[PDB]
Amino acid sequence: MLDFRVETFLTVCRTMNYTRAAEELNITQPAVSQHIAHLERDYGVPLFAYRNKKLQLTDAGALLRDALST
Amino acid sequence: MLDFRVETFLTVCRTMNYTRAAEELNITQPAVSQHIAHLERDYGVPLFAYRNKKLQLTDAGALLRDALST
Ligand SMILES: [Cl-]
Ligand SMILES: [Cl-]
Repeated sequence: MLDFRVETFLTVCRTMNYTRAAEELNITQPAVSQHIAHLERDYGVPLFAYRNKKLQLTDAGALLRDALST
Repeated sequence: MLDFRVETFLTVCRTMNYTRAAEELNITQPAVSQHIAHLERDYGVPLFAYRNKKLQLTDAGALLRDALST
């Protein structure tokens, strides 16, 4: 998995806010979402989801988060 | 995630055979399966599955594999 997709995932994982991650990364939100979308399409699992209008880290998102810090 | 659970996951991921992983790790198969089972219960996603009598690495298993090598 590519360094920059990983960096975007971790930023969104940390901010829990895509537009905020984009500002931090100095890229556009759609760019942030395309990085995430590529990982989700490549691995076939969602990493984030909205539930009742609030961003959530999925079970696979949490596994990715912890694996990256090992 | 604990060093030894990670090591067991990678061994099974590599051998694609639990009894073989156990022999390699010098622990019993049920021990191997308990390590894996703990990760799967903790993260809520399966890492392996049998499909038509053959061991498979799941989508989450592949994500874990690649994340651990980053
Ligand atoms: Cl958001
Ligand atoms: Cl097996």
